[PDB]
Amino acid sequence: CPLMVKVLDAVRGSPAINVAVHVFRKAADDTWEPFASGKTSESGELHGLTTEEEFVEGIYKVEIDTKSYWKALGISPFHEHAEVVFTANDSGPRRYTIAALLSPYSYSTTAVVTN
Amino acid sequence: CPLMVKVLDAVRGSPAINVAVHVFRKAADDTWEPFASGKTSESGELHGLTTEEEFVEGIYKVEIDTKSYWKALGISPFHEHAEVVFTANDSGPRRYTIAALLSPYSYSTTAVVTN
Amino acid sequence: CPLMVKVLDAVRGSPAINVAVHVFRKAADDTWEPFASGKTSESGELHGLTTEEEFVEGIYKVEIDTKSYWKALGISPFHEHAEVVFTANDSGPRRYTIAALLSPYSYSTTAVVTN
Amino acid sequence: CPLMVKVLDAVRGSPAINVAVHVFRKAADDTWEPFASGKTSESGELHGLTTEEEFVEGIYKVEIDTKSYWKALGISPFHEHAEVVFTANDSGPRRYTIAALLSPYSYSTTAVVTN
Ligand SMILES: CCc1oc2ccccc2c1C(=O)c1cc(Br)c(O)c(Br)c1
Ligand SMILES: CCc1oc2ccccc2c1C(=O)c1cc(Br)c(O)c(Br)c1
Repeated sequence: CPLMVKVLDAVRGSPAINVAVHVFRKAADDTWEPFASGKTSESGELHGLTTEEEFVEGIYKVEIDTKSYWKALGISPFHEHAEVVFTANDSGPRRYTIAALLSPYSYSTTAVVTN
Repeated sequence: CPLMVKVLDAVRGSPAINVAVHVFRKAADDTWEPFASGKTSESGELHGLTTEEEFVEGIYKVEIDTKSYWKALGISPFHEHAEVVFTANDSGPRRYTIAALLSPYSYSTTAVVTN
Repeated sequence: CPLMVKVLDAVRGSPAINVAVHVFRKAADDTWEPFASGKTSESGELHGLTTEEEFVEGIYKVEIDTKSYWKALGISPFHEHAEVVFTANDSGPRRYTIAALLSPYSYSTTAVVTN
Repeated sequence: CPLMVKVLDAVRGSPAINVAVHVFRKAADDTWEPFASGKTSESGELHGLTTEEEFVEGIYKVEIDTKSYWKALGISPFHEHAEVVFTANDSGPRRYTIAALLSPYSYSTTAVVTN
């Protein structure tokens, strides 16, 4: 709801299905603590990672496990994963879509922030 | 010198070699007239398309023959070609690099304008 | 329904709203004939361009009017527009999403093809 | 020589100049140890990060300080930084270029691996 992840495959022209996504939040002791995780659906989307109540101000890292995605397709990719690090909700609650477009040696990521 | 084209391959993580590139300039009657062409080098670059004397202000189209590139690699592509259409202006910087990053179902293009 | 266009703004992190989109289909006389047009919604999406009945096999060009989008925002962009040229429905009907991500000197486009 | 970083600006259509770049190598205990760093040149490039002798197989992280880059331009950014994580392998080609294309709410990264 407040945080959604969408992943596309630039080789097949398709949603990237069953991609593992791990979200971390930076803690007071400046360490990365686990916040939420899931896998993308048949539409390439991952909903329900968190709630408005739990998604407080902070620095978040969305790690998209691109290497295991490509390896499951029989491809040896370049990157270990795609990491998206950003401050969230510093100006009040927002809704964030973190999108990634994947190729074996390249990826792009963008944020769509609304409300 | 005033206009360079660089093409990269996001699947192989390499320069895109031997890619045909056609440049057109818009004529008075809204027709695309051929201006310059070539094939990318082993570095993925196409130099020597034009000269300062010939590269006047105008609307230019750079067509990158991506479909034939992917077919030569045995890879099934989406686009017929990649087309980059832009106005060249003399008050902005006067070296133009048109770069493209290719995947089978996606491409990105950027302009690097210097000096 | 069979053809959707989605446009995002990489500067604001938002849908690109009210972007003009023109679709052409290559005719027998190898000319570009108008096929459909519209403008993106508040979600950055353009639905209803065509129907299954009208969206026959062919070579299509989706022209996204990026220059007028940026100029309306007070920015002088590099490109005249973004052009996406592809063969559609050659293996039977498909559903096509043509997506574009816009910056003043760069754009990316990808195709999501389903069914 | 074996590792180069290049950073481009998609808003201005220019090299991204004076961008801080930090490279880390994964240690035995899963900690990121500092490996090399620098700032991009006027061409947007960072050369001389390492030598062939020092750049052994391993997992590397390239952190590009995009937030400070956008702040210096008076532009409001989304990401804290851009992070590129990859394994270097000796049997693949042995020159690595890590390239990044930056917008305020989006970035793309690709690897160009040659020789
Ligand atoms: C080796 C990578 C690279 O080499 C260059 C040489 C001259 C000018 C630009 C570049 C360049 C980048 O443009 C680049 C990075 C990404 Br990510 C792209 O999606 C596109 Br398109 C271009
Ligand atoms: C909200 C982001 C989003 O919305 C979609 C709706 C339908 C199909 C694809 C997408 C999509 C993408 O992941 C996307 C991501 C990047 Br990065 C791009 O450069 C481009 Br272009 C598209």
